[PDB]
Amino acid sequence: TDSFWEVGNYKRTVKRIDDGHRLCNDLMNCVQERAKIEKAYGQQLTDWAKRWRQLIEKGPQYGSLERAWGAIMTEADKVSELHQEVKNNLLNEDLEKVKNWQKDAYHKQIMGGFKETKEAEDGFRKAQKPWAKKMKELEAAKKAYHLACKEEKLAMDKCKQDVQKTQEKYEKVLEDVGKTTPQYMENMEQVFEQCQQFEEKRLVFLKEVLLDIKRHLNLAENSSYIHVYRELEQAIRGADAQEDLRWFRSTSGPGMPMNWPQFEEW
Amino acid sequence: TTDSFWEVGNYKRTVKRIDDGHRLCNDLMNCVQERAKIEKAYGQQLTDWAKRWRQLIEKGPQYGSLERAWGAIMTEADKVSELHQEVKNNLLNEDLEKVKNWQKDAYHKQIMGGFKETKEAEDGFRKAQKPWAKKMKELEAAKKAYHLACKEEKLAMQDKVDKCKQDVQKTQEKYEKVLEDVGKTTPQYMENMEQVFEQCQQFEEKRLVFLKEVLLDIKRHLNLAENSSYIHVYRELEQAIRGADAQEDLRWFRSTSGPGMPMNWPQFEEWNP
Ligand SMILES: [Ca+2]
Ligand SMILES: [Ca+2]
Repeated sequence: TDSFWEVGNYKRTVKRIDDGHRLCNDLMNCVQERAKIEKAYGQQLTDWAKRWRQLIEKGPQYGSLERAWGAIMTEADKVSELHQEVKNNLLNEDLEKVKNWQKDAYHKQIMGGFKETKEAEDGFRKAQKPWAKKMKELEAAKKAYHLACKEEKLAMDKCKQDVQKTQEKYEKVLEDVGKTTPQYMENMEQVFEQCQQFEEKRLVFLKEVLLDIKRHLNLAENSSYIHVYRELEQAIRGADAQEDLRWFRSTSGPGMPMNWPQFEEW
Repeated sequence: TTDSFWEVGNYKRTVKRIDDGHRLCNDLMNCVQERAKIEKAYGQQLTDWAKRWRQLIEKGPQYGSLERAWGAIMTEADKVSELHQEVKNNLLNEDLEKVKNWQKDAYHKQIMGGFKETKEAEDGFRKAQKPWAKKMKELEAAKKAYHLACKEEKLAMQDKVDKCKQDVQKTQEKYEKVLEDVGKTTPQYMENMEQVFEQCQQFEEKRLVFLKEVLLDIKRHLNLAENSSYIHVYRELEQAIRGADAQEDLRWFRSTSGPGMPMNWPQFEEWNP
């Protein structure tokens, strides 16, 4: 009853066509939303780097340790930058890739749906029509047979002569679907198969696009990411306690020059 | 010259570095807390989006491998979020705590103001400078009185100026004497001054050595590539995607929804009842 082969149930295959277009929509929003998220994190990082760069500067921390601490603000700028690159790929490549695929792939016609949906719809309607008509008729038949046996019940007459003519109409219409069935089957097989081909393009494209996206997301492949931490670490390792102590000593402590009191005149 | 450490009072700056040290801990802790809040905001956002798209994709019409491959991206988002939630965690519960506890063992607020350790040095430096604060005011005294008798000498042009050439002798003698005494006692001043400053350097060193340790701690918590983990999540994604089979997905719709579906082709059926 639910089977493809019953009248009208080819519609699921048709519905699927409409679906693909919408599914391009869904994916495009998916990416945009993702990019928004990356954008927010890069943004919040630069704001932070900017806060702290300024607070370290203005503040009493001095020396190489001021610079080491400052370096973290340098990672936050770099990382921020990588996330903005992610956002820009997501948006400029992948979304535009999908936008383009959809545009060239579905055609709004007039009205009034996509052209690729209607072609399928018309193909199925044409493949199912003789058959659908035979199927209504075969239907009408059985009951007239289901109407001439049961009839024999009370009057049991032109009764065994009306079994013998509704039974043969029925039997003959039956014989005749038997005959139209393999064409009816060949014909469905074709529209359907043209539908698989279209859907296959879309799915093949999807798989490619997902991969594009994985790549634009994978910060941890890229050398730059691995490098910002190689570089942060060595900057901190650069800081010397003893260095800043000596610096304070000579610029602010006992190491400063003094003009020791002498004799004066005038 | 006059902003020298050696001038009276200028030991202040070494005493103030001590306080600065306390506030610098506080600055670092804010810096860290603030960083952490940012990491968690990204966590939540990813988590949110993953939840959103997991449902939209499920309730949506995409089926088969490509449903799974797509949905797999939500999975990365969850794990990346997990990772940034860990960063936040290390920042907050290890690094912010580490400094906070150090700060706690290092400075000791006194009931009525200041840190025990600031006053140590204020006192060291006062006491080391007191003898020389005197001499230095005495020297000022002599230098002044001296020029008195000296300038008093020269506004004039046995004779009249007998005293003007002698009192000079009286103070110049004293100025000269004090000047000697100063010189004679400068080394005890230096050695004492230097002694205190040395307690201060030792202190700051502790802080700086610790500061460095913590910054390194923070870097390790920040570094996502400290993580075969971070790489895993991308590997696992790519696998899930390359797993997608289009022709397999089409087969499934064929038998699920199309021609390969079962069918009771019409047969004869008797009256029965
Ligand atoms: Ca500074
Ligand atoms: Ca679905």
